[PDB]
Formats: sequence, structure tokens, C-alpha cells
Amino acid sequence: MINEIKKDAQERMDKSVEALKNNLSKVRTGRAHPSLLSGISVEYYGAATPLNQVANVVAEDARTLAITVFDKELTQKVEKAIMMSDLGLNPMSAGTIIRVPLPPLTEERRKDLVKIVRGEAEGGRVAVRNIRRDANNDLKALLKDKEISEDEDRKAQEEIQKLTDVAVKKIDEVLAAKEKELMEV
Repeated sequence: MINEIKKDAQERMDKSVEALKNNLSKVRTGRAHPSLLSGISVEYYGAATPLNQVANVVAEDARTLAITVFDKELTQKVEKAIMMSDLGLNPMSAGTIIRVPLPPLTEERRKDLVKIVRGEAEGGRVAVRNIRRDANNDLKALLKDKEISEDEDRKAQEEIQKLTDVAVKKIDEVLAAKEKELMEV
């Protein structure tokens, strides 16, 4: 059962990492990231529809987003949706294209978002550490039931340790990159 425990821990940590990245993607920076608008929804033929199903979102340049609405009848609803997302964005349209510049961060706002991303990172780290703790306890149960040897338990913990260190390093790197962007003035 050691292998099942290791694989489980690995899948759980990998997903904790993805969860962190997803969360950070919702944090606006001075740089263009189509992902920032992933949560945008527009009323289409009576139903709340994802932005990506009614338009393509691309980075025109490092600091500008370009949104092309496929149906000309949706351009203004899309634009309004963006203004409603309260991201401090000023979308401007023409035809089916909505240009959305990414404005620079004010000092006060930069320090606030840094706090937020560093806090999210810490959450990812505690998540991964909870998984290591949960996996190591599962190994202990086996050891104590005499299902695995002490040496197998110790080797397993070592592996768990490595999965932990990698996940945490991944989290630290993702944080660094995000802070680097936030520090851009």
C-alpha cells in the first residue's frame, strides 16, 4: 500500500500547486494575462455564458488585452461585464474588438496585493504540509499493523519528504514570479 500512499500524496500536492496558481491568476498585475478574465460571464440567450465561449482573449502586448467578440450583438454586454468585474479596468470597443489596457499599480495597491499573494502561497504550503502529515500517518498505521517494515516506512517517508520539498519549491517559484510582476512599476 506504500505505493498507493505515495501516488496519492503526489496527486494531492500537484493539485494544491495548481490551486495556488489558479488563485493567483485572479490577481491583476501591470501585465496582460488573458487568464485574469477567466471568471467573466455574459448573459447569452438567457443563460450565463463563460467569456471564452463568446470571444477570444489575447495579449495584444505585454500590457494590453484584446477581446474579440464573435457575435457583434454581444460586444457591449461583454464590455459591461468587464466594467462590472470591478477590476479597475477601462475597456474600449470598436466593432467586435474590446481593448483593455492593464494600468500600472499604485503603491498602496501593490503592497496590498503582495500581502495577498504571499498569504495565498503560505496557504499552499500548509496544504502540502498537511498532505505530508496525512501520508506519513498512513504509513505509520501500516507499520504499527506490522504490514510494512521499519525500513520500508523510513524509505517511504524519505520519498514523501522529497514530494513535499518539490511541491514547496514549486510554490516558492510561483510566488517569486508573481511578486516580481507585482513589483514592476
